[PDB]
Amino acid sequence: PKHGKRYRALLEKVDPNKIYTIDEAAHLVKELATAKFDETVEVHAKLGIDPRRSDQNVRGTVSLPHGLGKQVRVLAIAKGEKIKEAEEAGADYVGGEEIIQKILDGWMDFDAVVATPDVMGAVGSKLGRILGPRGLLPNPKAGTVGFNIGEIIREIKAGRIEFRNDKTGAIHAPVGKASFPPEKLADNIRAFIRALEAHKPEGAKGTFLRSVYVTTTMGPSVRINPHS
RNA sequence: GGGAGUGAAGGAGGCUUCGGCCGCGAAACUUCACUCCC
Ligand SMILES: [K+]
Repeated sequence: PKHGKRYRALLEKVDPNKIYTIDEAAHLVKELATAKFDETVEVHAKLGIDPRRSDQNVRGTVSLPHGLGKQVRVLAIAKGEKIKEAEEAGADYVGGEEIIQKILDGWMDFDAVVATPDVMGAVGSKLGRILGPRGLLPNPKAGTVGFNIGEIIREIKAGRIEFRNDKTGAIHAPVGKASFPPEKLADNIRAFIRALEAHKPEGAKGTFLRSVYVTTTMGPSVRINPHS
């Protein structure tokens, strides 16, 4: 694909035949994140599973040791004293079904959204099609839906991430910012990798982490050894 | 070796001959995968 000079340059910096260590990679990050903003670091792993087999779906969440160095605007749809509990946990905008029409008018000033199970009827059906493209819709297996809404909200704002393999058997997640210190990123990179392994399916066949990579928003990639 | 599509992820910037072009919509761009084609 037609690349820019900025990127053609980044290519000369990494060796595609070399399997870098989690730490070597963590040091390249700075030298690759040359876009005109604080690029995000990410890890991509091709998983030894059968995406078609519902029970071999790698899906979960995990807390990162050094956050995502990113501010997360969480919205909280709720019912009862739960509202008070959400406001307490630290959500940016708390509310009830009313939020539903507010969003149907064009309000998308949030990054995340959580909700108590008892509002999901209205939230599910109504906000379903408008929130669906951005992957904003609250879900139980996503960790976005729970009565312990303050704990869920507390967690997100602390740099907790989600991860679900895609239909091709690959899984991806952000693990920090290019501004992070080399080793902080590394702690974060091992964290996510360990999260994946603790979610290896029972009937999963063969080598689980077939490959694992490190990259930034606009830079190239470097294959790493998951156990470094 | 190159041209593309599809999925997921990251993403508010990306490219430029400096004329502007593209993107902040799912959409630019980039990554890992699933295919098509030359
Ligand atoms: K990328």
